[PDB]
Amino acid sequence: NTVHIDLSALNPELVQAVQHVVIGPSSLIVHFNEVIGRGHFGCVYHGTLLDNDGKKIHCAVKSLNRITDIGEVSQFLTEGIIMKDFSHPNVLSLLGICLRSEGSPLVVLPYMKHGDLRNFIRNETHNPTVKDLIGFGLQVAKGMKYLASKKFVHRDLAARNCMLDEKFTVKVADFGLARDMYDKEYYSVHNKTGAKLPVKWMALESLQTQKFTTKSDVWSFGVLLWELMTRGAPPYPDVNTFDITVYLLQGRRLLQPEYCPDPLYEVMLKCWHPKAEMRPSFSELVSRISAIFSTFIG
Ligand SMILES: O=C1NC(=O)[C@@H](c2c[nH]c3ccccc23)[C@@H]1C1=C[n+]2cccc3cccc1c32
Repeated sequence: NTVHIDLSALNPELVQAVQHVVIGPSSLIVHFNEVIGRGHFGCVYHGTLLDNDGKKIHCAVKSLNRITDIGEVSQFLTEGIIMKDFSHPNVLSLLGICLRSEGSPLVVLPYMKHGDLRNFIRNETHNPTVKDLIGFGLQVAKGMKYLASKKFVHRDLAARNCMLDEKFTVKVADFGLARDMYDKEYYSVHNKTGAKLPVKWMALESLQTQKFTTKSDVWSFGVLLWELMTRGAPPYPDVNTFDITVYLLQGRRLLQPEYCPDPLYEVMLKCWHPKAEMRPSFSELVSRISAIFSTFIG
C-alpha cells in the first residue's frame, strides 16, 4: 500500500500510444475472493472484462507488484504495451492494462482453462497421446515463428510459460514483470543485477554471455520439446549449474525420451547445436515438425 504513481507526469506521447490498451476502473470486475491460482508468481485473480455491447469476457488479472514508481511504469509501457501488440492463435496476448494512481498496474490476460502446459502434461488424470504432445510442440513452433518474424526474443521459452485454453490451443506467454518471484528450481539469480536466468533452458552461448537471441530461443525450444515428450520431467535433474555447463561443453545432450520418434529427436539435437548460426530457424522447425505430426500414426 505504498505504491503511488502520478499518471499526469507520464510522457503525453506515450500515454497517447498506449491508450487503446488501458482499461478503465469500471470496465474490469475483480472479486478478491476469486483466485485462479497462487504460487511464487504471486496471486492471479478471476476477472470479468466488460466491453461496450454488454459483452462479458472472462480474464485473469494480476498486479505487477514489481512495478513501484513512474520510472518503472514508463519503461513497462515503452517495453510491454508497444512491443507486444501481437495477434496469433499460438501467442497469448494482453487483453489490457489497468493504470492505477494508488497501487501497481494490473495486467489482464485471457482466461486459460487448463493452465500451463507443463502442469497439464504432468497430470496423470489427463492422457495426451504421443501425437497430441507433438501437436503441442508444433503449436509452440508456430507461435515462436510468429514472434521471430516480429523480431521478439522471448528469453524464457519453456513448458511452464505456455498456456492451454479449453480447446487445448497452446499459447506462448511472456509474463515479463508479472512473475513476483521465481522458483529456485528453474531460475538462477545474478548476484549483482538480480537477473533471473533459466539455466537448464539456456543456450550454451547464453550461459557465457548472458545475451539472448532468436537462436537461443531455438535452443530453449529443443528443451521444451524434450519436456513435452517426457511428459514434463525436469531437464538435468541431478545436476548443478556448473556441471550442466561442463556436460554441454562435452557435447552431451538431453537423452531421447521413450516413445519419442527418432526424427523428432534429430530435430531436438539440431536445436542444441553449439554454433548458433547452425541451428534451424523456426520456419524450419514448423516445417519439420508439421511433417512429423502429419505422418504420425505409429
Ligand atoms: O495466462 C493465464 N490465464 C489464466 O487464466 C492463468 C491461469 C490459468 N490457470 C492458472 C492456474 C494458476 C495460476 C494462473 C492460472 C494464466 C496465467 C499463468 N500465470 C503464471 C504467472 C503469472 C500470471 C499472471 C497472469 C495470468 C497468468 C499467470
